[PDB]
Amino acid sequence: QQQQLPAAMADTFLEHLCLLDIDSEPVAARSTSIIATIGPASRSVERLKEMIKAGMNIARLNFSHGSHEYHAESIANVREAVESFAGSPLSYRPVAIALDTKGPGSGGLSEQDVRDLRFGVEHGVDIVFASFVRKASDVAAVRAALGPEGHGIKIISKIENHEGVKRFDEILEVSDGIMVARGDLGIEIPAEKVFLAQKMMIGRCNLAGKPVVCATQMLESMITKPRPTRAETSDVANAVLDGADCIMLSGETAKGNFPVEAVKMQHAIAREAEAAVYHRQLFEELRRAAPLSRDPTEVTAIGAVEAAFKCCAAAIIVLTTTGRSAQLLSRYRPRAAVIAVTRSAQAARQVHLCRGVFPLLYREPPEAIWADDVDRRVQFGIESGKLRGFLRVGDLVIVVTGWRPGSGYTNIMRVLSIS
Amino acid sequence: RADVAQLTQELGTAFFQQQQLPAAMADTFLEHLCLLDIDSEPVAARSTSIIATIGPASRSVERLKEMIKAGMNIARLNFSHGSHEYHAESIANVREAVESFAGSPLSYRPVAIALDTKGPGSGPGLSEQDVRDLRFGVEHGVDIVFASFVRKASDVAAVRAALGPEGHGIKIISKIENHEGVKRFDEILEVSDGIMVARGDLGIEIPAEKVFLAQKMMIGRCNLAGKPVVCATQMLESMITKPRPTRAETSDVANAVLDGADCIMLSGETAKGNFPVEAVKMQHAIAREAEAAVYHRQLFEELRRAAPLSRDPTEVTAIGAVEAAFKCCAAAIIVLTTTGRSAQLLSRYRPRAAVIAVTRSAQAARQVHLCRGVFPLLYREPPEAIWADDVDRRVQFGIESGKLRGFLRVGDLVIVVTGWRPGSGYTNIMRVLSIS
Amino acid sequence: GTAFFQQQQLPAAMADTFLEHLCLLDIDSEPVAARSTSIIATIGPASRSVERLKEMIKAGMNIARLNFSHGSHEYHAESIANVREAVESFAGSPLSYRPVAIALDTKGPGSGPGLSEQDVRDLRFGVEHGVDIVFASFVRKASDVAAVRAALGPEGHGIKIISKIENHEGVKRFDEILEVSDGIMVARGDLGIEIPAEKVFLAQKMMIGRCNLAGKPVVCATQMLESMITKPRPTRAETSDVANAVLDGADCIMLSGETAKGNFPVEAVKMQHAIAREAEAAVYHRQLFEELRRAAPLSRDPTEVTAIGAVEAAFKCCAAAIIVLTTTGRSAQLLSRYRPRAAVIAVTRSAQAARQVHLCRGVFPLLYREPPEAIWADDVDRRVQFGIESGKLRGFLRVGDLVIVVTGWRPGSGYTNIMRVLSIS
Amino acid sequence: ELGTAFFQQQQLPAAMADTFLEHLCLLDIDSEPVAARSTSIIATIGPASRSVERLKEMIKAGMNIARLNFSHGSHEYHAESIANVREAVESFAGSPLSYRPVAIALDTKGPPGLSEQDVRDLRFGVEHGVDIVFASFVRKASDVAAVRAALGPEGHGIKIISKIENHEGVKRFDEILEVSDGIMVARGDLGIEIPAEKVFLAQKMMIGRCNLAGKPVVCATQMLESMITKPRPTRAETSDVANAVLDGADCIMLSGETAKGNFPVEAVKMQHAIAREAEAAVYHRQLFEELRRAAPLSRDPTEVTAIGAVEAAFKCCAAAIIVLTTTGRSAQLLSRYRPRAAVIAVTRSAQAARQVHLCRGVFPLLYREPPEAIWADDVDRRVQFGIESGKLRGFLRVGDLVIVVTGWRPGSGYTNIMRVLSIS
Ligand SMILES: O=C(O)C[C@H](NC(=O)[C@@H]1CCCN(S(=O)(=O)c2cc3c(c(O)c2O)C(=O)c2ccccc2C3=O)C1)C(=O)O
Ligand SMILES: O=C(O)C[C@H](NC(=O)[C@@H]1CCCN(S(=O)(=O)c2cc3c(c(O)c2O)C(=O)c2ccccc2C3=O)C1)C(=O)O
Ligand SMILES: O=P(O)(O)OC[C@H]1O[C@](O)(COP(=O)(O)O)[C@@H](O)[C@@H]1O
Ligand SMILES: O=P(O)(O)OC[C@H]1O[C@](O)(COP(=O)(O)O)[C@@H](O)[C@@H]1O
Ligand SMILES: O=P(O)(O)OC[C@H]1O[C@](O)(COP(=O)(O)O)[C@@H](O)[C@@H]1O
Ligand SMILES: O=P(O)(O)OC[C@H]1O[C@](O)(COP(=O)(O)O)[C@@H](O)[C@@H]1O
Ligand SMILES: O=C([O-])C(=O)[O-]
Ligand SMILES: O=C([O-])C(=O)[O-]
Ligand SMILES: O=C([O-])C(=O)[O-]
Ligand SMILES: O=C([O-])C(=O)[O-]
Ligand SMILES: [K+]
Ligand SMILES: [K+]
Ligand SMILES: [K+]
Ligand SMILES: [K+]
Ligand SMILES: [Mg+2]
Ligand SMILES: [Mg+2]
Ligand SMILES: [Mg+2]
Ligand SMILES: [Mg+2]
Repeated sequence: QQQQLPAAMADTFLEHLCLLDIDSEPVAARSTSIIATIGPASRSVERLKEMIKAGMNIARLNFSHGSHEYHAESIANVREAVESFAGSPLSYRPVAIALDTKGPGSGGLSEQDVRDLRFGVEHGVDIVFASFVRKASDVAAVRAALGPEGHGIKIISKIENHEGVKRFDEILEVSDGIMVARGDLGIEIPAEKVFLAQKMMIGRCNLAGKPVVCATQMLESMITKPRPTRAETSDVANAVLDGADCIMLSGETAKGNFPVEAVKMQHAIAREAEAAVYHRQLFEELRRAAPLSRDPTEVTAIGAVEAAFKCCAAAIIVLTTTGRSAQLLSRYRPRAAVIAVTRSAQAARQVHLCRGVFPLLYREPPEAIWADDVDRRVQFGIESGKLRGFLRVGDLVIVVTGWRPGSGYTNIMRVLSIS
Repeated sequence: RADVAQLTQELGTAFFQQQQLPAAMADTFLEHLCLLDIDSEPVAARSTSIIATIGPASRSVERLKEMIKAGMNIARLNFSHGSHEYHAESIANVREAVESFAGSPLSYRPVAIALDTKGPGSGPGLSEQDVRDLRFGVEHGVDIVFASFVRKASDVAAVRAALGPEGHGIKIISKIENHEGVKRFDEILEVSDGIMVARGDLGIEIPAEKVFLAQKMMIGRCNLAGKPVVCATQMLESMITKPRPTRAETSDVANAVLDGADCIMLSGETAKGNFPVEAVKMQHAIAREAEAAVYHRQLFEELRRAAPLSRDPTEVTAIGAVEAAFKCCAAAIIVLTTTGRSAQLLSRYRPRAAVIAVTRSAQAARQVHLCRGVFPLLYREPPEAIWADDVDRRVQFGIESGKLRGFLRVGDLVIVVTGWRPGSGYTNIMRVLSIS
Repeated sequence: GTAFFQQQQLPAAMADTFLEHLCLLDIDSEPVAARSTSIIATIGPASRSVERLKEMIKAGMNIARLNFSHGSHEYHAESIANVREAVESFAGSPLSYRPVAIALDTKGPGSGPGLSEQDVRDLRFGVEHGVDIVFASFVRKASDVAAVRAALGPEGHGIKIISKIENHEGVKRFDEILEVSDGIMVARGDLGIEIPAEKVFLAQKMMIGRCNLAGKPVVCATQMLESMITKPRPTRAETSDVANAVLDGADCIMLSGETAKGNFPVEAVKMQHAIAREAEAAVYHRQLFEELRRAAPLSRDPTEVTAIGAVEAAFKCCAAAIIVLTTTGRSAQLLSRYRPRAAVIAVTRSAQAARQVHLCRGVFPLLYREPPEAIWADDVDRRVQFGIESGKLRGFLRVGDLVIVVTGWRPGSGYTNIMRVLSIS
Repeated sequence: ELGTAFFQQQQLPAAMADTFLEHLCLLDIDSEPVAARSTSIIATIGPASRSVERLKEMIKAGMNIARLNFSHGSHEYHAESIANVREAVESFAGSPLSYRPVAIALDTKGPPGLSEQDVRDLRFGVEHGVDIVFASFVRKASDVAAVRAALGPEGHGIKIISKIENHEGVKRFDEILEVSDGIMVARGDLGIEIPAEKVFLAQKMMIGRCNLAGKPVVCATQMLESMITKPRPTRAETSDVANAVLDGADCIMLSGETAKGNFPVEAVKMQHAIAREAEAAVYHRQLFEELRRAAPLSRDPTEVTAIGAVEAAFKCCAAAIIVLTTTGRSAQLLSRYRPRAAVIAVTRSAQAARQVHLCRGVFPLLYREPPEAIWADDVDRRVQFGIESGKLRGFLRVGDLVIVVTGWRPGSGYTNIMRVLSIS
């Protein structure tokens, strides 16, 4: 069987490793998002279209380099390349725009960061990767600089030094997610300890149900060479096996000679690594560690993920306004793809931060009766699923909806047979 | 502590001290035993059904009303004794006592009627007396048949044939009473609705010191198959003459419930003993204590690992509903069911939450007592013009009855299990509702 | 051979879950191992004759309980003499001799706060007559155990004190009582009157689990085979109660009226023996050993470190037995706490230790009577050979079996530190 | 007692966790490694690492096995490299605290059958007393039988580590492992023969199967590749070394990093530093439980004693397991259970001392004293030699507990005793 299913049925982690097979082909869609840094090698609209097709989900703008005019042109080219595929709504792929700050240098929040954060809000960025976060008040300062119009922007705190690692719990508590920024971390702490910080932060983010990004030098040699080293493919695979929600490309896409090939390589590795995850242990541990809850979205999410594993569901289709119901399903790491149907273009972009969430932006005319409108969004999730290869006739899907309009009311799970 | 800290702040430390919840959160079975507490009071309604044999000591309508109030769920008629006229009178008295509570539909308790056959004796097949007794059962509308000395699958096919076309709905519980029945258990279970571990004859047919092995094996296999299993005979034997049982008898009842039995039975204790009502009360009190002492964490994990993957939406919905109920400490799972099957599939996962089964079928309401933790509510209202409105009314009946009976309080979370179209076999929906 | 793997519930033993272990239990899978749960029989008019006592020792009685709630000191001194005469009648065959402990069960405190004056006199009688164990009635707190220990005086330091938990206070103060006691008795008779009868199983399971965690003996007592006081065969609930006490983890099971005053004393001992043997094979060792290991704290005591290594080695090779040399019984007790499937054959020169180790599940005491060899290593080896020859005569061992041998580096108690894998020749 | 400081080091809070997820959450960059580095480092000897002075620095940095790649150079060139390795190793014989055996491994050029060049290179290996052969492109069991036959009448004690470098070797892995002494995951060729994105699956599978079989497994190629020209490795390279150790590799290897790069000693130091951190991060609670469950029951006393000794070592946090071995087999059977305690192997065989570097956590001590007339006295002198070397090296202190593994009679194959000793 395909997708490492013989290894998935093993009774121990050791026997699971023994049953991994190079001939067992991945079938599921790639779950881990790829963040590509936009720079001179990846700015053109033509190049960006190839990167979107290769698998890029989030475009990162590094505000340590370039100018506001330079980054505004990069953003416009990304949006032009993304919108060139809007003519086919059943296959359109949203792409998030993330702003990576310069940081505080030797100083609180720098004056350049205040200006760059204002630029981000004015240009409608979806995410901020806040550099050198060392305490909870650093996150509050970034949040205040985003102003009242930036309330919806996700703040991903970059842990880059000893203090950020030691104050991790307080930083995670007030952040939307974390970035393990291994470049600076490997200079701030002994290089041989970075893997411990990475594994600990990934484990704690998985426990909290918050996104974690593994970043820097994942495919470094691909800046000048067409193929990566054996250590680089292993590093990407191990970040996915560790539990990372996203993987990142920096120089490989910003300035390298093979930007599209680097995206394709991360895509190919992530797909193979996701099938090699030992879900039997992972799901059991995530389920046991997740606290008891009286929030109906939290209760519906665990019931839906348990139902999906019971029937080998091809997908969990969820309606979401903010992305929260999809995120609560994602935290249990289902093998079934989480297809998130939303009308919010921003939520569709932001939900790429959560592993295994495939956003579908709903642009069909509204139905007069709310129950009919919900049913047509579910049929849209199914038709997009069929066109993209997620679903076939005869598959079982789990459908997650709410009892009334508006965010916060998810409380229903349904088992549906396709066609 | 982090996995229960926010819910402990919300529900309070008193909530988490009751119903053996500190033992329930233990990481190993050994730690679970160490945390069992005689001061941790049971809160949940008693989920293991009590089968009481009706005889001279428990035949009067007034006595039967006391037995229904004490906890009797199934009335057993032993066709090894008495006559058809005698058993017909016992059935009529049971129905009169049961119907005396029908005036309040929100609190009415259905009681099943089970016929226990005499058996084949030295003969190889279905005896002539069994054919007549089975015909009597169909004519008197019995809900269940406890078939004596089942030794192979063809014995149950013979009982099924003798029930005729009008007895298709009657549940057949095969009694395993000898070495052959134990050895051919898998084939017998496959064609039966459930099993009875008939320890009286089993303890004479096989060495007495081996009966506990047969009991534990059959209970484990029935739990794995999701089929009811009854533990029977000499559970509270000394209560035939004494008002209080021995230490071995209370332990035996508690251990049958901990083994996984769906029902426990009283024979001479209710049929001829001096303390029939007290015997029912004692089984009720022990079963409530033992149900709270079940280590659900291991049981649910093992039922998931052992159960094969399923593409039946009723089965997929049932595991999702039970998982959701454990996540929020749901007070109940309300399920709409025509035949009892959706309630049975929830029951096989052994939820701690009560399974309140709302049905229009009076027979299904009586028969679901065979499944652990299923509380039947008989809905008597005529159908609404719009099917979705009729579904909603039945769910509200379950909620309002749940509040009236003490199962539910304002602020509780309940899991609601329904289907997408009318008729049996279409359960596919799970909803989380907050009680207001 | 394939026959080996069909016996002693070995298909159920290899199951991956407790549920599948239950599903694989087989009434045709015969027990092979020797019965490991000790039987305590209460002495009375039905079991006091020397000839009847010989039959009870052959049926499996390991501990004789003297109930000091009945009879004078003169009655109990005769009971002691008769027990010793019956036990010593088998001393002429040292390879088959079975030690039998004598336990004194006190009358209790009554309406008083703690140690009654009658208990002080009974305890002094126990020391003067050399009893091995005291079952202290109605223990409610740690100071009750200290009072029993003080009443035993300086000459009774070696006597084991088993605290009987018989009321709500003893259950609530269980941890402090267990800490100062050598073991516990779940006295279900009084417990079932002091607390609601439907809660006794919770107290029994909790106390057995905590004693197993602590590595201290626990006795399940009262009305286990009650109907056998007058009837030749027990009820279905009684056989199930005995089997479930063994499956719960009890080290000993007890008979009271069944052996003291009933008409079937020998048959009651035989019935407990037959049930315990079937129940011990049905224990799911895979989960039990895993949980005992995880719960047991780290240790720097070499006896404890050797014991866990020896039990792990025994499971790896399906050892027929673990033979241990012991002066006080402590090395055998530390092996027993890990619940090996292999029998723990304890070879000792101490007649008292040989009697007292019956409190520990799976310990088979052998009393070595030969004078010491001049070379200490030769004395150790002769004792190990005595364990092997006793084991072969009694059916524990055959040629070709593997056995784990546990010894120490110097004479005297407290120095066990060696484990060795030995092939039986 | 041990103190609270003891329980804060070597990731002991993460070691006590009840789940793998909790274990990851408790990993701490401030919890310092204390145990000696247990994963062996294989360094390829070439132009950048051939001189006696350079080899002395590589031995001090942590090199345990010297690899000679017969795909390059000549017999004369490799004979000079072997002589320089032996000269550098023997320069530390004057101090027990610095002397360390170093194995010599011959890596063949590769292949219808065994090539003429491989036959001659294998003969060169036997004549020069190599300890190990890394056999290139092993595709089936008969390839290993051909290498074994070419090792001739004198080289039957040489360990054959089969290099799995293509699709066929991966598919016929079980039959190859059965007849080999160990495996090398040769990722360079493997990443060209199969899709590059599948190499991690083959690596994890082969490591898991070798751990299950109790046979050494080497992770090789491009582990610290950028260190050929740069003084510090990339983030992906440090992670790759740490993950090979966490996967269960017995050895890690350096190729161009030591053979031709500008920083050979620094590459060895980097592998040493990462392996030490990664070994403390292994979740022993699950690993030991799974190795125990997957391993079949055994009636071999060495195997039964090994599991009892490893269980005893975990129970008391033993500083070391001292084992007397002539062939290395008793040390290998302890190593397969992955104890946290160091396995100090006392042997009179210089070849067994070099070869046990293939087994994770085995620290060989070569013993050269003349045999005592009373065998029990000869055994006691070797046990005390292991203890005094352990005290001198920092493994042991007075008051520590050690597990000692011996047999009941002389000769290899009789290990059946485990003892708990308090260090005095
Ligand atoms: O302290 C510093 O000076 C910088 C520091 N380190 C680095 O950025 C690394 C070293 C430099 C190269 N990069 S890179 O290749 O990933 C990279 C390069 C570029 C851009 C990036 O975003 C980017 O990540 C631009 O955006 C851009 C824009 C306009 C012109 C050129 C460029 C460009 O070359 C890695 C940091 O980010 O804090
Ligand atoms: O498929 C092949 O072509 C054969 C294959 N080679 C490679 O692919 C490797 C990758 C490129 C570089 N390395 S290297 O830097 O590690 C390497 C280089 C050299 C030596 C090595 O051992 C060695 O591994 C010498 O021993 C030596 C001796 C004398 C002169 C020069 C040298 C020398 O340069 C070799 C193999 O050896 O398996
Ligand atoms: O994931 P979120 O943000 O809570 O959104 C979930 C919400 O989406 C719905 O399914 C559909 O709501 P809308 O019709 O307003 O889009 C609600 O019933 C539910 O509360
Ligand atoms: O448990 P059963 O027998 O399958 O009945 C479940 C059925 O009950 C319902 O919830 C309601 O059906 P009715 O309206 O026919 O009573 C169905 O949607 C579902 O299929
Ligand atoms: O179990 P205990 O009382 O600690 O006795 C174990 C002792 O028995 C021995 O094996 C034999 O000692 P003796 O020769 O004194 O009987 C000692 O080596 C060991 O210390
Ligand atoms: O690991 P190996 O090669 O089997 O060697 C273990 C052998 O070493 C010993 O401990 C000591 O043997 P020698 O005195 O011959 O060295 C033997 O008793 C045991 O059989
Ligand atoms: O800023 C970053 O991404 C880093 O340092 O790794
Ligand atoms: O028939 C019965 O119920 C029995 O034998 O137990
Ligand atoms: O004293 C006892 O043995 C009792 O009360 O059970
Ligand atoms: O030969 C090797 O070492 C390789 O291919 O990795
Ligand atoms: K930046
Ligand atoms: K009958
Ligand atoms: K008494
Ligand atoms: K080579
Ligand atoms: Mg940085
Ligand atoms: Mg019968
Ligand atoms: Mg009493
Ligand atoms: Mg190669």
